This record gives sequence, structure tokens and C-alpha cells, in this order.
Amino acid sequence: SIEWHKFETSEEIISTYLLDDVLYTGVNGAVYTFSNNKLNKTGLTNNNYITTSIKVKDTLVCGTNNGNPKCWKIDGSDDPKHRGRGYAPYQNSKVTIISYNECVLSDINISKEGIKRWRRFDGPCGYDLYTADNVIPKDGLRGAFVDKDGTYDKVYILFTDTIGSKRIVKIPYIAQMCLNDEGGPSSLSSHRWSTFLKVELECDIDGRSYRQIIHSRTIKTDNDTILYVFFDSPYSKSALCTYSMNTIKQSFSTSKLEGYTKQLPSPAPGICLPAGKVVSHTTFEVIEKYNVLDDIIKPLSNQPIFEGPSGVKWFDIKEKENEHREYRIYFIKENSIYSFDTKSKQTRSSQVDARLFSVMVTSKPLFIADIGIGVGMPQ
Ligand SMILES: *[C@@H]1O[C@H](CO)[C@@H](O)[C@H](O)[C@H]1NC(C)=O
Repeated sequence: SIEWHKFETSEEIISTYLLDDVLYTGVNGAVYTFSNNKLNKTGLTNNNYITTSIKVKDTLVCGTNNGNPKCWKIDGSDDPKHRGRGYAPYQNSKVTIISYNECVLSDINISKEGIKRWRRFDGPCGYDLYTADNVIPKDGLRGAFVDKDGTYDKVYILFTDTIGSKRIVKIPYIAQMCLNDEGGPSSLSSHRWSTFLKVELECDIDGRSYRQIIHSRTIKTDNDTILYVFFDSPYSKSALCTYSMNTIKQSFSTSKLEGYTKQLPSPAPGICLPAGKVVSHTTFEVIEKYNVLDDIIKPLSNQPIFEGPSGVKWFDIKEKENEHREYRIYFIKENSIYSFDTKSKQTRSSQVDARLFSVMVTSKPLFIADIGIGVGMPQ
């Protein structure tokens, strides 16, 4: 059964991150660490939703801080660099924030009710950048990660757009940009991404077409990186689809841009340029205007690896001990835990009293809940 490490009293789980194999659980007014089977606590200010623990011991923890976003170190001391804006939201709402090589990227508004953008903050990868108006959905993102596209680091983000007039439709995308992007070709555009492209994802089966992304992660294989994307639906089902990043990178490399029929500029939109090389005026104008590939990415096997119940909140993966390239996939709903074996294709489930926020695998599955940190599978 699950070994529960309980909070003194049930908490509002606001965020969960793994850093160097240590689990950081942000709540309202505190952050908890879990490792070596011990749950420890750093209390912080109250009315302070801890949305953010990132690497920049020296772990930066940030929260709404009663409506004035603020960051601390894990020991509760104030952050010497006075980070706040862009590191925690202005209220308890969903955020996407990541750091890679100490570079921080975030969709967190940097002013209250500001325009929703995906930003890189000033740092080791270059000065601050932001997406153009409406490039990112009002809803923000559902996933973000850094991955090499051959030679260069690119940032990939997932999100579901909402469009249409007579009919409101949802559209899932993955978008790519260069981690070290130097921005636009003129002073006015110099802090805008210059390499942003997006491509539609597909996750269909038997007429069911999944659109709302819940959560995602990647898995490295011998020759590829596999992107796992869990979708929800307003119906009674959810769905997990997988994608080849090689396939996705090829599409960004070779697809034409929707609505643009002239030969693409050179160098091409969306590729990374050596430090000191700036995007050309023509490429930037085209990419700003035509940021969507004329393509749609099909999942591996052309359908979901599996369908589950709607309302799945999170999932994670653990590669099977002796069956390599096989996995156990854990996923959760508010009050239930599920696992899918990729080899057998059997799904198991159990109901729990705990209100589950996420599942994160270290050497075992950790289930983070209102009641605390649960170690190991139940049933
Ligand atoms: C948690 O507390 C124990 C002492 O009870 C300590 O050994 C351990 O270092 C602490 N863990 C973290 C990550 O602070």
C-alpha cells in the first residue's frame, strides 16, 4: 500500500517540482521538501500560494505573497536578487515556469492582468524576450521543456488554443523557439522572439478528436525523444498520445508556413543562428506574420496509446526493470490512481481518500495530495 507522509493538517497543493531528486511541494504559505523518505518544511508568509520552485539548497521558491509576487531561498531567507514579477502569479492560478542552465522561461504575467506571453528572462541565454500579443492562449501553456534540435537548444511549449466564432473550437499545438534567440532585427522588435513557430498536434481515434492538453513530458530513447501528451475531453474520456520529436523537428525544418506561398526566406524561419548573428528583416517579417506550419503532427501508431476517464490531472512514467523500452504509466484523477503497462496494455486502478494533485516518479511513484506525500503504489 501507499506509505503516507502526512502534513499536520490537509494542505492546498499549489505546485510540485523535482530538483536533483528532491520533491518540492508548494502549498498556501509554505514549501515542503521530500527526499530520503523525509518530509521537511519551510514556513513562509501566509496567503501566499507557492507556485514555483526552480534551480538558478540554492533553490528559488516563489509565491503570490498576498498579491505581491516574491521569491525566497529554500531556507526562507529573502532572495538577494529580489525576484518576484514573472516568478509567481498575482493570484492562485496555473503557471508554466522552467529553468535550464540557469535561464528562466515563464508564462507568468509580469504585471497584474497583463497580456499573456511566453517570456525568457534576462540571463545566461540572453536578455529578456516575449511573445507577440495573442501568440499564447489567454489560458497559458500546458507544457514546456528544452531539447536539442541537432546542434542547438530549443524551447518547446505545449498549449491549447481556443478559436472560432459560430463554433468555439480547441486546437492543441507544440511550438518551438531557439533557447539563445537574440530577438528581433530592430530596436522596436529586439525583445521579441525571432524563431517562434507552432504546429498543430493530432490525437484522434474513431471519430473522437482530443484537443485539451492536460500535461506532458518526454522520454529519451536510443535514437529519439518521445513526447507524451495527455488530453482531456468534455465527454467521459481522456487520451494519452505519444509523438516523435524527430518527426516534430523535421516538420519545423521542412514544412511550409500556412498562408505563405513564396519561397521561404534564407536563412529560414525558425532555425537557430550563431551568437552574434541576427535574424534578417525578411525572415522576421515572414515568421511574425506566418508562425504556423502547414502541417499537423500525427501520433505514433496514429491513435492514442490508450484512453482513460476524463478529468485526469497528471501522469508520469517509469521504465520497466527488465523490459527495456517498456514502461509503467501512472496517472491520476482527484480521488483515484491508475497505471498502464505499455507491454501488457493492462490498466489498473484504485480509489483513495486523498485529494491528488500530481504523481512524480523518483525511484518510485510519489503521489502528492492534500494530506501529504504518498510513497509507492496502492491498489
Ligand atoms: C530533512 O530533515 C532531516 C533532519 O530531520 C535532515 O537530515 C535532512 O537533511 C532534511 N532534508 C532536507 C532536504 O532539508
